[PDB]
Amino acid sequence: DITQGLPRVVELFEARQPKGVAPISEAAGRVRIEETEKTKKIVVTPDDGTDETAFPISKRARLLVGEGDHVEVGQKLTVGATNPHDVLRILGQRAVQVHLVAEVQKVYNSQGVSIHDKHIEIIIRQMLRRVTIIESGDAELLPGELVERSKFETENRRVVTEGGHPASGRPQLMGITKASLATESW
Repeated sequence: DITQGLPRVVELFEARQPKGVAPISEAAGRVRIEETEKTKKIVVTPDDGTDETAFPISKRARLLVGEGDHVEVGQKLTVGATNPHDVLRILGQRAVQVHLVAEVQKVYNSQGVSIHDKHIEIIIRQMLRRVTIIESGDAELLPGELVERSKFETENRRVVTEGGHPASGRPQLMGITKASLATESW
């Protein structure tokens, strides 16, 4: 099911969706299982009382947490491989950095290969440079366009002075190919 060799590394560095994806909880609280004809669902009720979270999964996948248990904010709900995007969105930048470094180092340590972590950290830093705009504001940035963090910060710094509304963005993780082709030098 899961990739195990060089394809695993290629998948990790391309920020692709893993094969054996294992959904992770979005909010801590209570968990219940809803069995359906030709489909299964996990419903999570947060202690805050906000909206429920529904994770649909297939019959084959083996559950990891029983019904009515207590789940943490970053707790897996199934056996598989966590995807970088969800962990980033739910636990910030440091969590995804640690996750990517550890996952990349496991593959190499399996075959007894030694590499320092600064080499991996350089690439991981190059993968987390740009931010995606979700609020238009009045900073001359359209929603949904990726901008390097430096440009976005200097734009907001100019706007905040002698201006009211900044622009708000969200961190974005992109693979090596998309990051390399989206450069400033044609």
